[PDB]
Amino acid sequence: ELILSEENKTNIAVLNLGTNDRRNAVLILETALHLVEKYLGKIINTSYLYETVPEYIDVNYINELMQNLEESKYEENKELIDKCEEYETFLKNGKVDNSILKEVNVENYLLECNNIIVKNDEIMKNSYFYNLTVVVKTFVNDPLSMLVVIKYIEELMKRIIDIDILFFNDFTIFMKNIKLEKNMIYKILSKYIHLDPQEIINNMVDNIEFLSIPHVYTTHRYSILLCLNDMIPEYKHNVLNNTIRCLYNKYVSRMKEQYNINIKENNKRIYVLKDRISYLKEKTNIVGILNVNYDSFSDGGIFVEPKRAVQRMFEMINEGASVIDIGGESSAPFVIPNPKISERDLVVPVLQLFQKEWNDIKNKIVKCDAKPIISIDTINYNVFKECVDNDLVDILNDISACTNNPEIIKLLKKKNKFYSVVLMHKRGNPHTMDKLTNYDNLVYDIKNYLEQRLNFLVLNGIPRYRILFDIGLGFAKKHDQSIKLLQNIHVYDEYPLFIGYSRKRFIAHCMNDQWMFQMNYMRKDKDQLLYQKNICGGLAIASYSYYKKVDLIRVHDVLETKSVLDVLTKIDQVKDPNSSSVDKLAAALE
Amino acid sequence: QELILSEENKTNIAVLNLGTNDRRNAVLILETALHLVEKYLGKIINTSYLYETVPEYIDVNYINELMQNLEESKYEENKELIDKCEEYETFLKNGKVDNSILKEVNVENYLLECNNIIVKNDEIMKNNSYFYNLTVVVKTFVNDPLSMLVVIKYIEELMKRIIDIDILFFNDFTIFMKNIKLEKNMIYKILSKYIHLERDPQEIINNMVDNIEFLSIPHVYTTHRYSILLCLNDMIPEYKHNVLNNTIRCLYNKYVSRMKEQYNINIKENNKRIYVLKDRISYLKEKTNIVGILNVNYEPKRAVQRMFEMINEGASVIDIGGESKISERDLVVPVLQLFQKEWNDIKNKIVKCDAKPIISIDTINYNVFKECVDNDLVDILNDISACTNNPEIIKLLKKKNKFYSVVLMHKRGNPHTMDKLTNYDNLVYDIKNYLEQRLNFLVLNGIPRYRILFDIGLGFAKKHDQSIKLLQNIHVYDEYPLFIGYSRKRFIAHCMNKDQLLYQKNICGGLAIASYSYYKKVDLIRVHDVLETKSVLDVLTKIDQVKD
Ligand SMILES: Nc1ncnc2c1ncn2[C@@H]1O[C@H](COP(=O)(O)OP(=O)(O)OP(=O)(O)O)[C@@H](O)[C@H]1O
Ligand SMILES: Nc1ncnc2c1ncn2[C@@H]1O[C@H](COP(=O)(O)O)[C@@H](O)[C@H]1O
Ligand SMILES: [Ca+2]
Ligand SMILES: [Mg+2]
Ligand SMILES: [Mg+2]
Repeated sequence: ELILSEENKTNIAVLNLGTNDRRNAVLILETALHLVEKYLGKIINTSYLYETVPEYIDVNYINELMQNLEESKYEENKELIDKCEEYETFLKNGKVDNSILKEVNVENYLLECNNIIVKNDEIMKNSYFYNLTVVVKTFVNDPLSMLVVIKYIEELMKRIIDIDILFFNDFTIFMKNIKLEKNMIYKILSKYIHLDPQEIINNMVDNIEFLSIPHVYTTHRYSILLCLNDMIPEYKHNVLNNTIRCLYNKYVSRMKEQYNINIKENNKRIYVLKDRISYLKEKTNIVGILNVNYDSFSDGGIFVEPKRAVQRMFEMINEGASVIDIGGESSAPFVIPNPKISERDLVVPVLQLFQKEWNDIKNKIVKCDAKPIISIDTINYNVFKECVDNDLVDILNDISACTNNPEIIKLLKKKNKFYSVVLMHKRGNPHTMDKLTNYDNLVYDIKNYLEQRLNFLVLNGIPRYRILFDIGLGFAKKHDQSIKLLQNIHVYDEYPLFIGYSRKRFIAHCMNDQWMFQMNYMRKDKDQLLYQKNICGGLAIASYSYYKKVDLIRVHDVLETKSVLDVLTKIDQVKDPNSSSVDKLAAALE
Repeated sequence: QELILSEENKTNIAVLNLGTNDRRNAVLILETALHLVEKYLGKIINTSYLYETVPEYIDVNYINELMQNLEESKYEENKELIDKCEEYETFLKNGKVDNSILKEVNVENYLLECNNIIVKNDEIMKNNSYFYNLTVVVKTFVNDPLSMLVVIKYIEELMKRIIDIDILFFNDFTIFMKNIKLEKNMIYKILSKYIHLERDPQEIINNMVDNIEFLSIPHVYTTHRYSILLCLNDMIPEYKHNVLNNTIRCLYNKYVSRMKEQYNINIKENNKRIYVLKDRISYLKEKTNIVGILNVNYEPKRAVQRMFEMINEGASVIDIGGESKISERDLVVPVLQLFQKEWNDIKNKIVKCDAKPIISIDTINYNVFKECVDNDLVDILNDISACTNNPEIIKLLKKKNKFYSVVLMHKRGNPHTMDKLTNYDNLVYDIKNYLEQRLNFLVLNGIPRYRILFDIGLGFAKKHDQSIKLLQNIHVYDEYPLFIGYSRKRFIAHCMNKDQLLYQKNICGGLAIASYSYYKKVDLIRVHDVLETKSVLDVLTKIDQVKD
């Protein structure tokens, strides 16, 4: 057929990825993402991950499968891109080539989809879901060939994974009765892959019964609209009454007006720090600060002490940190800048020792749940690479928001493995930043900036749910501006949020004059009071952060922060949510 | 004489309004008014909160010298505690009392003559700042409202825009006398029935002749000014006089929603509830004050150093206790004496008079408080038994001129039985009702409602989850001046998942409760760690402050 014509083509597909395994959602779904990157094209958009309920309310397999992967007949191009013309035109939505497969008209499509909806409704009369959408700049020719490959991808992994096609360019397709020859399937597969591997094919004939573009359930299932609203809010297919955002909002409002259900509440947005699910805005996590320079040189010393540094790492884990943020800068520890020690030499030994010391005192199989996520405050591609290659780190914390070296973004993807990234807003360096303070609209300039970085990383296949925002308190902000940023923190209610107020100069600015600091050298009695005040002022920001549902706070003082967060969590922990009005009523009757 | 100066002594119920213009001395003006009322009219058996009021559309050393040279009342003062007042119960019902000696009018005529006063005064105000308001119930020995108005006007002249006292009610009576002309010597004769006359009495009696033109019971504006209804709602919400549509509460509620419906303004916004710690106005729910804990155990000199440290670290109030073998007296009195010496020795800055902390004494011992009060050493009684241990202590909350404030805390048992007395049918409301009952008892005994502070007593006869539950439900006190002490208590540790470690976690858990208290607008918090608490409160205050 025209299906097999070897003239190279660039198509835009939109996929849905589903699983119901809570514990392994991330590994399952990220495995599927990578086989889609490998066997289909380039991932150029992702939604958040979502824990979904229906609208009314086995692992070692994978790790071994990655070695025995059949090669693609197309080479995957890791190169960074700034835009993508085909995607820009898919959104317009401008003139593309005619569909290879036969297209149905709007009316017939709708009727065919409605049939499937009512027929499946009757069957269900005779669960937690984990959902994610993706956009693929695809080299595959047509929706059906893609479905054949999708089916193969599924079978390589096998209800553990369900991959659907939601859109494929601007086409409207309904194909009724699909009889596929095991030899026609092979020719499609061999068109894209360097090919028992026959039982796989035999399973597929039964599987592809029909084909629907857009997918049947596209506007009917909230979870799909929910995902598509992150990626392509303004998009309008010929088959839909309105744009994706407009459809999504109507669903939310109608569910509210007609059934008195808040559909948002049952359908949770997820971010991923490492390998497990985190529910957006459901926990304030403590990130422990380990500054190697401060640990070593601030008392007057001239040598790095990796042991002392690793002692502090364990002290933080015990004090209640979930994440450790480790950083160094290239510094000259003598009077003359004559000899100096590199960032690599500051951070990698400490990371190496921590990893060694972890694998020892872990003697029981049980103490591995207690393993902190590891974040590295670096803008250096080489530092990050050695960390990632020797499995020393989980998260890139990039205070330039990946603008120092955008190639650092390539190191956030391996094959199977994805790493998470913090992007922070700043201007200049520590020497210049205090003067770089003019903003046309402080709150929204920083937000738009961070949003643009996200769009860039998302365009290059960094999964949306792995990107965290940091407003960079104290970095090119006057003290009143750091305060204004906190005042307007709600502006990040849709996003994973990572902040760092700890011990910054704007805290002292909140005090009018009208032991929590462990001393490195002897400061005066008057300076000790000021440090107490600052760490306490910080604990006030922890409280504020707690109530504002900030996802991650970066602190020097873990024990103190944890104490605060434990007490606020307890106060919020209520057994019976209406017992307040029930007890009140009982008193009124008494 | 005419049965107006009838020799028979009766007991009537009067409801008064007390108003002033001056914010700075409001408390003093009004409490001087209060004391003269206790002196000259009968017994105060109820009071409203103090209120800051904006009208419906959109120096003081004289007083201190006045209080020395007051004519004695011919009627007697009785400080014994009462449990009930039948005359007052009769007024509330409203059951049968003696016939009004003053000619009454019917509902129809009263309403006409009121509207008439309204329209004539609406016209002069159309031909043309802040008010401080308080109401009281007096069980009076004065025979009739006109006599009462005569004595009221004497009080007003003694104090002389400064003070304005009105009769809101006087039993069940309805009275509208249109043209009052009173002889100079009839005024003397009324005043002489109630007050042992002979300073400069002849000339003030001249002033009063001009002053009484008419008499309206109920007062013309009773139902027509928000500030009057606001006050009365505190005291007598279920009261229904013959001349009113419904009860005071209903009349209050209907005035509130009417301002919302017809004008889109929350009337509550510019009409603020006040409580008083020492001598100044505090706006309810507008500041979380820090109370520094001074626990005395053994040196006076070191303790007084700790006090000065706390003042500088930002404590508004110091709360001193010895009672948690030298006596409680011997622990706390010398410290408080030394403090007051040391404070007076630094008169090197004459302008620090409002830099002085309010002093609170944690005691249930009458003898200790008696010595504190006699020697002007304290401002506030912090009674952890809510004055149930020795209710005679309530007598010490009034000197002639002066009123003292009081914290009423809830507990059960003593420090050794406490932990076992933990059963409650309805924890949050049991404690609330208990504190309301205690408040009702002091208010009945003439303690200003606005000087009474509530403490849920965290950790006293509460399991840890109960202490938490009390915090979770702190909103229950949104109407009340609230004082809480969580600091270093055992339940803080209950929230968490080498020995200076637990000490740290406790202080920091305390700082979490400081944050919560701030957002829940708790009026006073009792802490060991003043600097730390102040740092939290300053930061949270900055974040809340939007300036343009
Ligand atoms: N129940 C009452 N209490 C006090 N004064 C009254 C009463 N009924 C009538 N009056 C008269 O109202 C007149 C005005 O009194 P004044 O201006 O001193 O205070 P007021 O107007 O009663 O106070 P407010 O402005 O709060 O109503 C006086 O001549 C007084 O005799
Ligand atoms: N756009 C589409 N994407 C994925 N599957 C589809 C689509 N249109 C039709 N199908 C069919 O839907 C059926 C049910 O799929 P599943 O629910 O994954 O078992 C299969 O027979 C698919 O061939
Ligand atoms: Ca009296
Ligand atoms: Mg499917
Ligand atoms: Mg008056």
